[PDB]
Formats: sequence, structure tokens, C-alpha cells
Amino acid sequence: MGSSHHHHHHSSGLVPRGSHMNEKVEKIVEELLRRGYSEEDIRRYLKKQGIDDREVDRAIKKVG
Repeated sequence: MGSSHHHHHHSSGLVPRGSHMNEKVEKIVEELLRRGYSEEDIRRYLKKQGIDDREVDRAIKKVG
């Protein structure tokens, strides 16, 4: 009788709750920072994209 509880190796968890749209904001802001962009191009882009200087700075404070 094939009964196994094998290990999930190299796998992220799951979000069993409703996803608040900050999940997408924190994602899209971190996306360009994560690729080693300089803060010049980062802030220049996002402020133009309709992400306020306080909004992005708060999102960078959230990831910490």
C-alpha cells in the first residue's frame, strides 16, 4: 500500500487568505529594484508611472 509523505524540496508556500492589492504593489516596485537598477532610473520611472515618491518609499520601507 503506497503511503508516502515525501519532502517538498525547493518550493514556496501558499496564500490561503484573500490577497490584498498591496501584494501586487510590493511586487511591481521590488521587480525593478531586484534587477540591480540604480535609484536614479527607479524613482524617475515610478514617479512617471503614477507611483508617488512617498508611495514607493513606503513600499521600500515595507520590504525594509
